[PDB]
Amino acid sequence: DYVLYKDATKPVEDRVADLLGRMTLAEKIGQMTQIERLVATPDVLRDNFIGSLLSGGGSVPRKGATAKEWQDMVDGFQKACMSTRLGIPMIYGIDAVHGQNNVYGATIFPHNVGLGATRDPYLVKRIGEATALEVRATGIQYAFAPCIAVCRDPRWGRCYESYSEDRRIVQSMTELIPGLQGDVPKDFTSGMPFVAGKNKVAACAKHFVGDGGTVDGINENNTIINREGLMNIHMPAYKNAMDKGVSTVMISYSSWNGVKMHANQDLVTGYLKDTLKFKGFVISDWEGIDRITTPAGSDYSYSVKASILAGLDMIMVPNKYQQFISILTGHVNGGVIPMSRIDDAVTRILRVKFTMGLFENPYADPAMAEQLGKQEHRDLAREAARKSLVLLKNGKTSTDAPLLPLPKKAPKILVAGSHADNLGYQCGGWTIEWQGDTGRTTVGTTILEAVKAAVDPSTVVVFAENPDAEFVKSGGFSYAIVAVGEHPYTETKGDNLNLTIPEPGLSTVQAVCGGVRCATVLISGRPVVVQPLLAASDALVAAWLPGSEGQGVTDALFGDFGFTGRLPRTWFKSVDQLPMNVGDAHYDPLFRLGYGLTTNAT
Ligand SMILES: *[C@@H]1O[C@H](CO)[C@@H](O[C@@H]2O[C@H](CO)[C@@H](O[C@@H]3O[C@H](CO[C@H]4O[C@H](CO)[C@@H](O)[C@H](O)[C@@H]4O[C@@H]4O[C@H](CO)[C@@H](O)[C@H](O)[C@H]4NC(C)=O)[C@@H](O)[C@H](O)[C@@H]3O[C@@H]3OC[C@@H](O)[C@H](O)[C@H]3O)[C@H](O)[C@H]2NC(C)=O)[C@H](O[C@@H]2O[C@@H](C)[C@@H](O)[C@@H](O)[C@@H]2O)[C@H]1NC(C)=O
Ligand SMILES: *[C@@H]1O[C@H](CO)[C@@H](O[C@@H]2O[C@H](CO)[C@@H](O[C@@H]3O[C@H](CO)[C@@H](O)[C@H](O)[C@@H]3O[C@@H]3OC[C@@H](O)[C@H](O)[C@H]3O)[C@H](O)[C@H]2NC(C)=O)[C@H](O[C@@H]2O[C@@H](C)[C@@H](O)[C@@H](O)[C@@H]2O)[C@H]1NC(C)=O
Ligand SMILES: *[C@@H]1O[C@H](CO)[C@@H](O[C@@H]2O[C@H](CO)[C@@H](O[C@@H]3O[C@H](CO)[C@@H](O)[C@H](O)[C@@H]3O)[C@H](O)[C@H]2NC(C)=O)[C@H](O)[C@H]1NC(C)=O
Ligand SMILES: OC[C@@H]1[C@@H](O)[C@H](O)[C@@H](O)c2nc(CNc3ccccc3)cn21
Repeated sequence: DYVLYKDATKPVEDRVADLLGRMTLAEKIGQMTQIERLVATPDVLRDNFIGSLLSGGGSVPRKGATAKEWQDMVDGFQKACMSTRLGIPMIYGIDAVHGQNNVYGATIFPHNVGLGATRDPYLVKRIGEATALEVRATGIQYAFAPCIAVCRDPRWGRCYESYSEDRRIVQSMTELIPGLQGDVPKDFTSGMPFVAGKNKVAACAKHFVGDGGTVDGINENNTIINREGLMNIHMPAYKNAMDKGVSTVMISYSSWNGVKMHANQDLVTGYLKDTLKFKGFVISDWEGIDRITTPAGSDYSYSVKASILAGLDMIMVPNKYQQFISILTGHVNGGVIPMSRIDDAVTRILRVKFTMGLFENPYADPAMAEQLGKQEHRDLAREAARKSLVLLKNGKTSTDAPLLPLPKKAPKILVAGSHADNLGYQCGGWTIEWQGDTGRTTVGTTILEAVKAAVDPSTVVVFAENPDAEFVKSGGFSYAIVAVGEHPYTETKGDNLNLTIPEPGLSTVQAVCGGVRCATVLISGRPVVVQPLLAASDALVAAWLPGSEGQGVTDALFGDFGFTGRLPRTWFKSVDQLPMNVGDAHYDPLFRLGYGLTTNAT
């Protein structure tokens, strides 16, 4: 017989309907199952008809693996999936959230908070375009990005993953989506999924909804706000995402007024699917369904029932697939979950797969391997890092000479601080490892390396990680650049009620700035207690988490370009003010949202 779903010339909806009508319950539930590469084998993928795989943070084939190694791994998994009766290709997902960040040698872009500081949606679109290429360089077809959380309290460990506390800025930055996926056609229906083809990736608007609204910024906690507030702060960017054809949406671990997002039928089905007319697939977060219950995982049968009935389509299991499949099959066999619900979930998963061309190009393109870490992409990351920088102070007092820009020619200069020569620190979380890491973890340029690359050949550059006051005072330095701040963190590990930088940080700044005029570069995922740093410093720059391209920092420090970044968040006076956002009745910032000093290029 002619087999319609295998015919590339046929309309997506026709191909979807034709395939679905041929599938067994096992094949259907298989599609709904996403597993870690760590538990995947060819036999597992074939025998369970698995629909998707992912790499969680740090889930890599080998340390330092090449783009070709990634492609071969993904293709090996694909070969097993394509060998099933129906030959439905799997989709492979990864957190490419500031470049293809799990991958050695991948360009690492500034994290979202810094991108918000640029107020440049086209820049962010271009980052999406570069990121898609580097993801496809590794054979991967699906990025879990953008995070369109609106972080309302910087005590949250994921505040750096939010473009802004201002939903309007977050909405503007949804341009990442057509960068990753390609621009939607003129004739496009909001809520339909879209991916242009094999050189683009499926995107994921996350985490639905109100992940940035939790009490005290406690990660995965309760967002207590009325529907009006939910709809005017936390929801708007999802509509923009719909308009731009985002292929998938990931559900939040958080709760809204005490109801777990992973169990919320009203919002997932009633709003996202039925009101926004989202036609892509809805994916859980990692063990998200497990965490519906307290303790987590204490009634997995309930978890499966609650999440599938709420309207989730694909479950990021990610390990215990046999149990997931067994429980879901049982619920269907028992009449507890209707076939219509399974058919809806599979319709959505297949729609995204057919739409993106997965059935036509299930395997990697070896010619794309060379896209990884391309200099053109690094030049883009360098531009972004520079544009993200916010100048908070430039001259110890209002009558002082402006410190920045600094001269490239001077007899001797000092570069200092825990963050001056630490690539892992300047990248932050979601870089090589889930939580990020310390030291030379990938290919890049540290602040020290950037300084050495920028200055006149006659200028002697001295590095001291934590020099004492006497070393600085007696050193014969013209000026110092001192870089300090937060260590890398991700999710709950980043939750922080005090928001003061680790030591030595302030002590180093005080020692250096006490001995010579100094420019302090603050590396952080968020505003942190800054008055003491300000007091010691002649100039201070909030550099956020600028990524692999340290020359973005020096491009502004030495005046090749002027400072243009503006705060995308309120800078508080103290943590006891929190939460405190622009528009609040009590608004007493140290620096308001939108604050930023400027310089002109030399
Ligand atoms: C304000 O709140 C902050 C968050 O709540 C808090 O930071 C946390 O402090 C706790 C200690 O109570 C840390 O937990 C421990 O971490 C130890 C190792 O920590 C190092 O390595 C990790 C990465 O693995 C980094 O994230 C850390 O920053 C730290 O880095 C090291 O820091 C040194 C000092 O600056 C550097 O010289 C060094 O180079 C650097 N090394 C690296 C690799 O970067 C573990 O050994 C412990 O076992 C413990 O881990 C916890 O164990 C309990 C378990 O439940 C947790 O899951 C597990 O995390 C925690 O890492 C840290 N969180 C951060 C930084 O994100 C502030 O504490 C201050 O700063 C820290 C760095 C310490 O110096 C504290 O003494 C100090 O008080 C809070 N500040 C205030 C004012 O109270
Ligand atoms: C010395 O520095 C100052 C301060 O940075 C320069 O003036 C700024 O120039 C920017 C670029 O032209 C102006 O930004 C633009 O603003 C308009 C109107 O709002 C807007 O339509 C543009 O899109 C752009 O806004 C940016 O868009 C991209 C975003 O990423 C970014 O956040 C937005 O700012 C900016 O308003 C202006 N600031 C002020 C206070 O005047 C100045 O540049 C010189 O003057 C400006 C007015 C312009 O004629 C430039 O061509 C000119 O060089 C600079 N001086 C020199 C000589 O370099
Ligand atoms: C928002 O965060 C708070 C604070 O973490 C959460 O409350 C906490 O809930 C946990 C269980 O999820 C409690 O810990 C447990 O305690 C029992 C002993 O009674 C122990 O057997 C378990 O091993 C576990 O340690 C904890 O007591 C509780 N903390 C507080 C301060 O109430 C809350 O559930 C979160 N809300 C949401 C919606 O996620
Ligand atoms: O890495 C996959 C997802 C990621 O896309 C989400 O943005 C993020 O919320 C996320 N967190 C985890 C891991 N969470 C976890 C849960 C229970 C135990 C250990 C880790 C996985 N993921």
